[PDB]
Amino acid sequence: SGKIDKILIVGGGTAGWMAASYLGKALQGTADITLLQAPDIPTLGVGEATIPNLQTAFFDFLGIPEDEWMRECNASYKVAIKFINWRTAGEGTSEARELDGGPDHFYHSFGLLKYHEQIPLSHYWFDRSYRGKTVEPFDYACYKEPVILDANRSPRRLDGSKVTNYAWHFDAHLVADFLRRFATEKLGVRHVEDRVEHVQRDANGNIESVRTATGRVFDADLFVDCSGFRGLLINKAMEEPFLDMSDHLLNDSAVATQVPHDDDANGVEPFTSAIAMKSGWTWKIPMLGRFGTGYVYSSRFATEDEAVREFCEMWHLDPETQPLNRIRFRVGRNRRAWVGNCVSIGTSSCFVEPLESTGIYFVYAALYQLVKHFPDKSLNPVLTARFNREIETMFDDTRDFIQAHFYFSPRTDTPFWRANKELRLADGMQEKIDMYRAGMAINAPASDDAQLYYGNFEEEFRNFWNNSNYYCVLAGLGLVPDAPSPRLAHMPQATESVDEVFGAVKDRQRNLLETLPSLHEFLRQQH
Amino acid sequence: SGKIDKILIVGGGTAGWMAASYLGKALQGTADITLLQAPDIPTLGVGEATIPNLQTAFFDFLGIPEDEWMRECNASYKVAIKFINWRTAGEGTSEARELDGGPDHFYHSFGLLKYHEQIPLSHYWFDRSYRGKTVEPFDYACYKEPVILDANRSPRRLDGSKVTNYAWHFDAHLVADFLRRFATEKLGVRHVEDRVEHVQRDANGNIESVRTATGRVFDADLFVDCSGFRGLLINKAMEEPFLDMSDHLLNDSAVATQVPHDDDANGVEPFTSAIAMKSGWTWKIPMLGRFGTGYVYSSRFATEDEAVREFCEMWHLDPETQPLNRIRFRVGRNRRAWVGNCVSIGTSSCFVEPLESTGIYFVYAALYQLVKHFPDKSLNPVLTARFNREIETMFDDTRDFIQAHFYFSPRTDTPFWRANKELRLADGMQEKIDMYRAGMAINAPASDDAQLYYGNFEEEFRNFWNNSNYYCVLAGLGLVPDAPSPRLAHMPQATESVDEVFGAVKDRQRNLLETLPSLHEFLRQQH
Ligand SMILES: Cc1cc2nc3c(=O)[nH]c(=O)nc-3n(C[C@H](O)[C@H](O)[C@H](O)COP(=O)(O)OP(=O)(O)OC[C@H]3O[C@@H](n4cnc5c(N)ncnc54)[C@H](O)[C@@H]3O)c2cc1C
Ligand SMILES: Nc1ncnc2c1ncn2[C@@H]1O[C@H](CO)[C@@H](O)[C@H]1O
Ligand SMILES: N[C@@H](Cc1c[nH]c2ccccc12)C(=O)O
Ligand SMILES: N[C@@H](Cc1c[nH]c2ccccc12)C(=O)O
Ligand SMILES: [Cl-]
Repeated sequence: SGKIDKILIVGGGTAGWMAASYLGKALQGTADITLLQAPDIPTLGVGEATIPNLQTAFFDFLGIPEDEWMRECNASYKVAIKFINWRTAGEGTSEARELDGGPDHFYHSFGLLKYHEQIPLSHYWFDRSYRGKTVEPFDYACYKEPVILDANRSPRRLDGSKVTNYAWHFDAHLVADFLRRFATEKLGVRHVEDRVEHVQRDANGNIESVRTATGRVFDADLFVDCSGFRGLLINKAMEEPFLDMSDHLLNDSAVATQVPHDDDANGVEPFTSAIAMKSGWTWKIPMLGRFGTGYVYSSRFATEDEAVREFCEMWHLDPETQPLNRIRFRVGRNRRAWVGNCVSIGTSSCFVEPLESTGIYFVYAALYQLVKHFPDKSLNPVLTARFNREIETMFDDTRDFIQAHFYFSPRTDTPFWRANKELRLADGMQEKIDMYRAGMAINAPASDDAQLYYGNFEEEFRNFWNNSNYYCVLAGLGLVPDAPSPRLAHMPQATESVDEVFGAVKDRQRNLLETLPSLHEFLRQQH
Repeated sequence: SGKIDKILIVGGGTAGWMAASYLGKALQGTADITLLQAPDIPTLGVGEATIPNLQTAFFDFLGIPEDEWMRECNASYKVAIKFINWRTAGEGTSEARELDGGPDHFYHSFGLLKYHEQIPLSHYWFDRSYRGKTVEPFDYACYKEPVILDANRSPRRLDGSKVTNYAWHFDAHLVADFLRRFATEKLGVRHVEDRVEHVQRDANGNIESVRTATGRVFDADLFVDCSGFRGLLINKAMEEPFLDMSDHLLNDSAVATQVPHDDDANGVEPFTSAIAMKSGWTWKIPMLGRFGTGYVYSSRFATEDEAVREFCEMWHLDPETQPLNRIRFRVGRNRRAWVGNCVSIGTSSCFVEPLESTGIYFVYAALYQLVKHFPDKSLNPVLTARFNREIETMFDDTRDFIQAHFYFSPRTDTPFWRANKELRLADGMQEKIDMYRAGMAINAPASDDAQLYYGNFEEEFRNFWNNSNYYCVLAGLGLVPDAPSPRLAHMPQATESVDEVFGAVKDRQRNLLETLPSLHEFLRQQH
């Protein structure tokens, strides 16, 4: 035995520099860490969207205040994903089509639905809706956010005070750079810029060393594969199978760019947009004076050329002239994330389309779990197996949630939208849908206190997709229960007094619409 | 087909009047509830021990102040279970044998272990123990309670202020009677004294009505089976299989009585005792001026006559003339707790020996789950299946935990203690043990805040047997990890600073021991 003394991280980029920073912090002064990465053709900054626990689980762990990193990474704010045109037929367009007297949009906001008499607000909304007491959409009824986001309001007042839960939009290249500087200058991580040419394994099949193009040899007790979709160590050297999951997710490709934006004329949207297309969907990630955008599509339904044309047409770009990243993804996860002394982190481990902003989350969630299940040199098999279980659940739950965005869309207008209805939901997901249709909450949060949830990683990891999230997406798409929760007919006092809860939301919608600065005004001050 | 209009509860006792009270409260004014019970030969009050969520999940739900019910039921206080003679060979005796320089006892107390730098105190204790920095037992190192329980201290100061988490000892008959008065007088529950003679089912297999010995016919939409081990409705009428769990639990019998106690001469113990015997264990449940006591034993290893002698000799009672309850238990659970329109609640549903004070908890836990999954007359099968899943798990996790008390005892002195080592642990339990031996937390609480835990039934129910409970019992019996958590060697600042955490336990131990009144002194004032 003996403790792990030496760690080698293969791969720079976002996953590698997060691994370096997180492990550098968690093990400070008790492990020697080297990061090895090949300088290679850089890509356009197409923007990344994130979730609130980035600050609480990751940057707060490193001891880095939000102000410091967000200014270094020219970050903007995200209060929701705005799902546009998921219910209406037609071409890929940036503009919401008309549906039932209003624009075809719904929001998936941060935070938790309020409990009223032990029951989530969603259930009272649906009861009122089903019985014809309201025609208001779920999101406008139950959340203060949709009204303020429509007006492009800031989540913070000019004095700094926070009025809602929020996360960040940034170019991931800037965060990687920031973290490289942090790990190397403050945590003692050694940075080697060289290309892996050969991986030597021992008779147990564990990694012994890595040899580079220059002939340099690096050994370690633990190897962290951050090599991206290649899986240099986990797939290639350790021969661990990748599990494709295109039986749940048709999308496997993207064409992506960055588009200049006049924030003075137009303001800045405090949300990511997920814009439904003919054969996939397009993201819009507003940053400072630019937005990142990418058409995520299914290569089985659109050629690369059709996707390039569709995408450029929507943003009025010239396909001959616009800088484009064309990407084919690996969709799914390794059979096992950690094998022997090789732990995969980032896209070497797993990947799903960025429909719910989970990419960066999967990196620091895995790093949290790695540290929790941290081995010594005997590599206790129970630690590895438990870590692998946490990763497979983290990923599979997300794969299911995302499939549900396509599966329950009402659209039948293209081969793509119809083909989605013909895939099967995983058993676990079918069960959640059955519960939802019976009027049950799905993974209701133990408390409705958002600070408990976003302030405690263990609490959020156990309840990652919660009832609020399922209702936003399912009810947004138009999937609703077969009938109201049977409980509510036995609670006349509760269904009466819930009216004040809805009034309270209406009050916050009105007062925040009147008092909040624009996101653009706040960003100018903040940066 | 419409809301449930009528509910018939079959069976009184504790489970039936809890069901009546809880449903009467939950559905007040929107369902007609009748409880049907035949008068039966009454038993000696042999005592019941409970857990803190009795007040917060049951009596607080009903609107009943702790002071009110406890004075009506002549209740005492419980701070822990004290396990006596589980590690040493010999006869069934009320006196602890010597082990390693002190008495053979350990405590399973209420509360949660403190987290230090994200890691439960248990892990720091074991690190120190393993490296020979301490020989102090786990319970004495990590809990303030053992010291004050050794001195029979009150959990409340004379001014009423609470210094620890605690629950109750009482004669269950007094609680059943208190609840009968409450439900009939405050909640409009109809009480009918009659004996079920016939259960009429329809062609869907649902119960239509029950006919009594007087010829009265009681119909309802939902039938609650609180008939006890007989399972009048769920087993006899609905023919639901009962799963015997004697491959995990050998104890199936008890002989029990009540002993007068002079509390002025001797004081009152603020704990349940669980006293290891040759072929089982004996409870001691202090009440006011008396204790309830019962030898739980395996009919495979002792005859009724033998258990009677061992039990009576322990307490110096005449086996020929002492009033005794001779009980054969039905150990295990139904394949399904709820079938068609018939829900089992209490021992008609499931039973395990009272080794961890779960019997009353299983009643209001299931009642909370019933209201959560409450049907209308269409009896949506998803509600029933999900309720059944929550009940299976609540029971099977308790079965597993209880089995571990016998399986990990070091005793080999009687056929009984040896035979327990020849049984298998369930897969899910073996997995927990594997994790524990690897130095992992088992079901670490999301938070170490006991108020959030005991004040939020969802939080507690999802994490019912937590890391604290596993360490009290496993480490108490002497099962410890193979090696310290490998994480800790990378945390030299945390393993240094945890000394203040152990020192604070020691300060609370000393200060509470010096300032607390006896349990008996507080009870005189309280009652
Ligand atoms: C289309 C797209 C959109 C996304 N959108 C979002 C989003 O909105 N929100 C979000 O949170 N996440 C998003 N993500 C996920 C996120 O971008 C990634 O997890 C992360 O930012 C980058 O992945 P990575 O670091 O694992 O891999 P990579 O960036 O591919 O890094 C690979 C590294 O490995 C090194 N390497 C490989 N082979 C060798 C070798 N032979 N020798 C030496 N070095 C080697 C490379 O040099 C490089 O340093 C998105 C991802 C994609 C693909
Ligand atoms: N045949 C029956 N009719 C009515 N109540 C019953 C019957 N059998 C058992 N019970 C009730 O179940 C409880 C036993 O724990 C008692 O209230 C008892 O009256
Ligand atoms: N637990 C996550 C769920 C989530 C992931 N991506 C999201 C995007 C929008 C809203 C919620 C989410 C959160 O509330 O942060
Ligand atoms: N979650 C329960 C666990 C428990 C059941 N029986 C116990 C007896 C003693 C201590 C804890 C328990 C509690 O803390 O109440
Ligand atoms: Cl993503």
